[PDB]
Amino acid sequence: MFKAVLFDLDGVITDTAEYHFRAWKALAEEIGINGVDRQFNEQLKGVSREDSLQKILDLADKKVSAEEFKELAKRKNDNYVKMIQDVSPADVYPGILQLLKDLRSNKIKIALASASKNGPFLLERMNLTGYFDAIADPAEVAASKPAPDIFIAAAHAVGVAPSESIGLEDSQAGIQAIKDSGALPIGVGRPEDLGDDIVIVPDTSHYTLEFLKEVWLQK
Ligand code: ALF
Ligand SMILES: [Mg+2]
Repeated sequence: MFKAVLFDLDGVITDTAEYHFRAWKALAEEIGINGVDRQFNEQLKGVSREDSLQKILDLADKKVSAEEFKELAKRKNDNYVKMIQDVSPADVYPGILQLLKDLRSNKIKIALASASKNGPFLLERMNLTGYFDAIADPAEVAASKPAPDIFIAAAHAVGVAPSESIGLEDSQAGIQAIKDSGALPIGVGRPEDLGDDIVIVPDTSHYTLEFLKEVWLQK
């Protein structure tokens, strides 16, 4: 049986994406750039903060110094951090708390394998800290998803090899990272985004211990 489950955070445990969207809206409003709506936000999907900022400046063909650029990125992050103070246990996705409990009671290791710089904070706000054996620090990995570094770090932190683990992800790039770590991926979302060579569930309520066992055995 698998010995560990390696969890991505956004789109698996909870959604941060709305707070991000709203942080950018506020920044855009503050600096007087029209066009930062939900539709435009699609183009900020898994895009870095600096690249996202660039797309926003591009809406008004605005040019800035390196220092102004840096300051604007900082302000968006300040907004974001402010907005996430109200994350609560009610923002835990469906199925996830029960999975954590079942994994822990079956002595299966639990690790966070997220690029969120606010991982420990958000887990604490959702009252989930006690279930985690480890959080792989994204500041300490050389390369982000689709590189496997973060999943490898996560597995190692709980005393296992990636090959003894399941990885849970909502992004193609994350799925690819899990593959390359040697862990077994189970995606959540649709095959359009994720690929169709891996097991995928439609939402997180399908992530149960029973289902993960099913998948592990058939592999
Ligand atoms: F929290 Al993620 F890819 F969604 F690191
Ligand atoms: Mg994700």
